[PDB]
Amino acid sequence: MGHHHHHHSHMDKRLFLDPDTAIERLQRLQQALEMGVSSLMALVTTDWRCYGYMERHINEIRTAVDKVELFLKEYLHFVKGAVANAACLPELILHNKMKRELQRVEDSHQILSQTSHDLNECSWSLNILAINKPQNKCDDLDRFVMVAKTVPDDAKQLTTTINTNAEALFRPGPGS
Repeated sequence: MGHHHHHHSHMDKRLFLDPDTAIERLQRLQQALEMGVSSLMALVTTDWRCYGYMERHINEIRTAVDKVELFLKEYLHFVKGAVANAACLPELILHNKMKRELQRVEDSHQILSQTSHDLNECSWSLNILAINKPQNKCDDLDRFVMVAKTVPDDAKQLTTTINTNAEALFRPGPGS
């Protein structure tokens, strides 16, 4: 019950820590991601049709984008390590289940980066973002928003899966 001793493992292509400890670690990342997404939601409280409002948040929205990408990247950095340990399981079945759901979280992260990077190459010019055309299915700016706000839910799938099978993924040693 509640034992922490994460040491010796430091730059492995994986992560060895207590099953109890791994749960809180992943929980903190889940909430941290939601805080980053919330930051974006606070800045995006209306449609882009409002140049006046958008221009007054054009700088800080970039940081929020960076936050969503940041927490999501650090989240992947952790869960990928867990999936690495899942490869040491006798069944291996869990390893397939925990990765398939993860492929949605990565699928979001990649398109998020593609849009963010492209907007950055557009120098975040208000002419392209705030003065954007009403008819645009290639609305990468808005796509980032709708996807970023679903990421915490799709990630929550992995969060719960790993946490519930934590005792199977992470073995702290025999206890007789």
